[PDB]
Parts: sequence; C-alpha cells; structure tokens
Amino acid sequence: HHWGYGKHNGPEHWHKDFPIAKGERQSPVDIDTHTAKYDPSLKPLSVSYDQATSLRILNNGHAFNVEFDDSQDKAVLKGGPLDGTYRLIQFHFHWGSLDGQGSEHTVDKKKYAAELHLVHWNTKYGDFGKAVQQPDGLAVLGIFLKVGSAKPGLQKVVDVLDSIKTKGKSADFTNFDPRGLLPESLDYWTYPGSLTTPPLLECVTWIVLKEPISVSSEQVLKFRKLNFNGEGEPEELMVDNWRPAQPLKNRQIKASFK
Ligand SMILES: CCOc1ccc2nc(S(N)(=O)=O)sc2c1
Ligand SMILES: [Cl-]
Ligand SMILES: [Zn+2]
Repeated sequence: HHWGYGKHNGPEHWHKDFPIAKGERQSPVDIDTHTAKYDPSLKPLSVSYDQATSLRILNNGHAFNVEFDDSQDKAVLKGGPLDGTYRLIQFHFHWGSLDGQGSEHTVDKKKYAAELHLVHWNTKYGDFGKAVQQPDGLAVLGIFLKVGSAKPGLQKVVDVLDSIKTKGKSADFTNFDPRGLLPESLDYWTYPGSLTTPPLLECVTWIVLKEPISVSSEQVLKFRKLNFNGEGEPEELMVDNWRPAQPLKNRQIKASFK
C-alpha cells in the first residue's frame, strides 16, 4: 500500500496511518472572502528570491519538486504574519484532470485549475527536519493558477517534465528563478494550518495570494502527462493530486487588504 490520491488510498483514507488528518488545524481550507477580516497588525510581506539557487527537479510520485539550496540565507520569505526568517526549500504544484479543479485551497468554494506551493522553513530551528516539530516551523506561499495566457516563467519547468515522467526520476535544474511565477499583487489571506499531504503536520503558517497567475492550456496539459507510477509500471497519469478543503474549526482567516 501507500497513501496516494486513488479510490483506495486517497485523502479519505489518510487518517488511518496519519490520525492528525482529522486534527484541529488541517489544510487546505475554503477561503470565505466575506468572513475573512482585514488585519492591520500584519506587516508588509517580503519575498526576496533574487539570490535563489535551484538545484534539481524531482518526481516523487505525488507531484514534482523544484528543490533549492537552503544551506545559506538566500531565497527568503518574511514580514506579513511571520516572525523571523523563513527559507525557501522547494516548490511544487497540485493540479486537476480538468481545468475546473486542481487547487487545494478554494475561494468562496471556487476551485482553480492548479495551485503552486513555495515551501519555506523557519531559520531559527536550524533546518527543515527540526522545523516540522514546531507550531510555527513552516510557511507556505500558495498561488492559484487559472488557464488563460501562458506564464513565460513557467516554461522552463514544463519543458523538463519529459525527463522526470515517472516516480523516482530527477534531473538537474539549476538557475531557475521563482520570481517568474509570482503575480503582480502580493495581497493575501493567512491562517494557521498544516502540510496538505502526509505526514500532514500542523506546523504551517499559510499565506495564500489573492491574485492568481495565468498559465496556458498547453502548459497545464503537460503537467497532466506526468505519472504517479514508476518506470515500467502501468501508466497512472499524475492528475488530481489535491486534497479537498478541511474543517476550519477554531480558526480565523485574516486578509492583508481592504
Ligand atoms: C517531510 C516530508 O516533506 C514534506 C511532506 C509533506 C509536505 N506537504 C507540503 S504542502 N502541500 O506544501 O503542504 S510541503 C511538504 C513537505
Ligand atoms: Cl486511479
Ligand atoms: Zn503542496
């Protein structure tokens, strides 16, 4: 066995191996724009990716991760609801089999075609492994993707996917600039949550941007050519690798705007 997104190992099954799946601060969640409240206590959000150093791209059987060198303070996220410095370690996406679904977070129940997750760990914990043992160990910047005009900055990623079609495959991926995946506005919603895939640890401060980026149908279609399976195994297209919205419970989503 092994958790996945299928009928017999999907999200509704995760709680068995990972009881925290029914926890008090699970992600993703639906973002009710009318209930979210503007928070003046939020400081300006700062995304500094100018010195970002990508190293490799990997198909881990659930999605593909563009990994970065986080041995030094380069690509960092700070400000907003965050206290201290968070360092970028990797980014990945969640997408659907159709344009009408694919995102994990939803806005007023609306599902986007995909969602980009830029993962960062709190530098005061030394490293990622230690950060995931803390309630404020991680910060994930989420960006929605809608199908429309192509996103130039994403093409380098889509063009390397052919080399990592199956689970376990990786490829060198240096000099990729994540700044090319950001929308114009940094307006966002924020709330305390968790990792959206096992181990589903509740160590994440979520920062979801309001403005989605546009990607072309051609670009997302290539995402859908990836495989969940390993080389030589029966083909199971990597699509719908998203977890649905979870109970908000005792939480309040704050807005950085209006
Ligand atoms: C220790 C294994 O590393 C992990 C495991 C799950 C996980 N989920 C996310 S997400 N979808 O951004 O909430 S990033 C991440 C890193
Ligand atoms: Cl299936
Ligand atoms: Zn994710």
